[PDB]
Amino acid sequence: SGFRKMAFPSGKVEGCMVQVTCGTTTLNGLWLDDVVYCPRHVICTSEDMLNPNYEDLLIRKSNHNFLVQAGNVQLRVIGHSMQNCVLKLKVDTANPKTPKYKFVRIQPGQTFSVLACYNGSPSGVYQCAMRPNFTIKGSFLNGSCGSVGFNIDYDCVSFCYMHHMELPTGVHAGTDLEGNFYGPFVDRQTAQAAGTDTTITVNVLAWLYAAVINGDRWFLNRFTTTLNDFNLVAMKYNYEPLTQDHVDILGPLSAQTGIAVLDMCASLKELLQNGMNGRTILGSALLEDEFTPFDVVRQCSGVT
Amino acid sequence: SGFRKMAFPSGKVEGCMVQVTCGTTTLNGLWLDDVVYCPRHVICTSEDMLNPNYEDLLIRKSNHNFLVQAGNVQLRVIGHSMQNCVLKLKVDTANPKTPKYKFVRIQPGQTFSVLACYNGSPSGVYQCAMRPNFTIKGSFLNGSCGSVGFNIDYDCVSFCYMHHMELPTGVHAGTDLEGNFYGPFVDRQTAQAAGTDTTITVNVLAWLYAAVINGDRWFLNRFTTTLNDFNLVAMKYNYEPLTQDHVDILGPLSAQTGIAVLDMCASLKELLQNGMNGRTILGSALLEDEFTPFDVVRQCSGVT
Ligand SMILES: CN(Cc1cccc(Cl)c1)C(=O)Cn1nnc2ccccc21
Ligand SMILES: CN(Cc1cccc(Cl)c1)C(=O)Cn1nnc2ccccc21
Repeated sequence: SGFRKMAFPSGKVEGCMVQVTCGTTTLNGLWLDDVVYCPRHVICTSEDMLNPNYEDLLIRKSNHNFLVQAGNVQLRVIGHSMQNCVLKLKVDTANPKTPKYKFVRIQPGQTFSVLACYNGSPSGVYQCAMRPNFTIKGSFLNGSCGSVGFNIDYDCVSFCYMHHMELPTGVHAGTDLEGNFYGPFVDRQTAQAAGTDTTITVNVLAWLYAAVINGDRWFLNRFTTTLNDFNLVAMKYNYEPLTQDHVDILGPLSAQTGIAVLDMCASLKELLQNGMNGRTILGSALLEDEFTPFDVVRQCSGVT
Repeated sequence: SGFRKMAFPSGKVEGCMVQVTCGTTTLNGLWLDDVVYCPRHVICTSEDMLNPNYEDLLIRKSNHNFLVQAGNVQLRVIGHSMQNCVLKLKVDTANPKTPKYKFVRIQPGQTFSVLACYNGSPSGVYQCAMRPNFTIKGSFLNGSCGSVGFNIDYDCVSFCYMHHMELPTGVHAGTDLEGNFYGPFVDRQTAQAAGTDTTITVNVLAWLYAAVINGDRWFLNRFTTTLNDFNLVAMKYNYEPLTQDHVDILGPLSAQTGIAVLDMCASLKELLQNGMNGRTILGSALLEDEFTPFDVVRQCSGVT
């Protein structure tokens, strides 16, 4: 027992990290097979930042201007192309450490691990959620661009995120591995509105089930609710409206604990209306929304 | 910016994990050079659990009874020995993936990453602190024994923990890599008192400095305190007494923010006496003590 904000083991992704330098800028790249993927803003300089013309900036660059180094070994670049906001640098050597992998676009509310890197070297790994407004609340410093987010399903790494930017508000924005931003963001150094965010209701309910499994039960009550009534409370407290699809995804946890989903909703309703009264749930004094129902079952069953 | 409970990249440790089976029991082992380390309770059966006679149980075992498998490859055991609560199985092949490593005994209040494993396969990685009472609040299920805790200093893995037991209270106990338990615990299925725990004051102060660095400043006040006065408050709230050695370790963070350590102590004193007033610090509604001053600087500087 016990419940922690667990990240996937990062080894398979560490083997893919490289450093990419173009001119004066250095960031991280992801080397899979014979292609290195990195943020296209590696081609920008300090003046280019407010509104770069990426097509023009890339036309001034040749294969030999992209310096790619895998630890201490230099990679030979034999092609380059921009796809949305990523650059794809074709190299003459397939990464011998390429794991089985997929590129996936994750949905808002889903979770993933981030391997924060600097100069192609891994610094740390943490788990987070893609917010409903398509930002992530990560831990990134200058030089972390090109660090990736991923999930692992047995031996397959599904890459879902590449880091590109820290908005002036201190929240993070990035793209899928085809270079499409999550959310309305653009790769320019400008203030950009991130929409209104909400709390991921289905994840808070999953985490209350994790709490019951792991012995924290004080919040269980004698009440029940309906989806309609619960959604009036979710509206008031800026929580995502709960749907039958969310109730269905919570089925396994409901069966494992014997607590009907709407009864757990009534516990969540009372916690939203009354707060925690200075008590904690799984070591937290707030309602946690960064664990999906799949994460809770995975952590509570021991999946490798 | 941003601050997360970051674990070290786990790749170097994933390469060392193996499965060890003796009789009916399977747990994890750590393969470094030509030795596999694992908890000695791999030799116990269901009857042996209340008070195993480990010397007698091990005398019934031969090298060929220890089944060690590295992924899918079987290791040949050419020697076995018990050192405190660990078994050391000498194998005929040095692990080709052995990183540069050390065995260290960590101090209470220090932090480390855990790579949770089942059947020799990594499941997830998380960061935690060794509590002042020598327990850890981890996330472990049956089969996780032999999972290890570690820190990484550039290319060197310092292994500090091997998991052995979940106490009836749901907290975790284990040993250094020489098999010495942290705390008063013994490897038997009995209720065992874990001492009175305290909150790691120097880590809470380090985390308040991380909060100021990362923009959360609301808790800063117009006050100062002394070590003596602060320690009366620490006593009341079950916090570790602060010493000049702790103030010295906080020197770098104090210099980076320009906030004198005793002024930060006055902010911590007001938070202890008044609570958070329904506000948060770095996404937490409680005072966090699982980040050391070294962790905060490492995360805020980008060390790889
Ligand atoms: C370089 N820019 C802005 C930007 C992004 C895209 C294109 C352009 Cl042309 C300019 C960043 O925001 C890089 N960044 N990403 N995470 C960070 C964390 C802390 C400090 C900086 C960080
Ligand atoms: C087998 N024992 C008890 C024990 C420990 C040492 C020696 C003996 Cl003889 C018996 C455990 O506590 C193993 N364990 N460790 N973490 C766990 C998490 C959840 C469930 C079980 C877990």
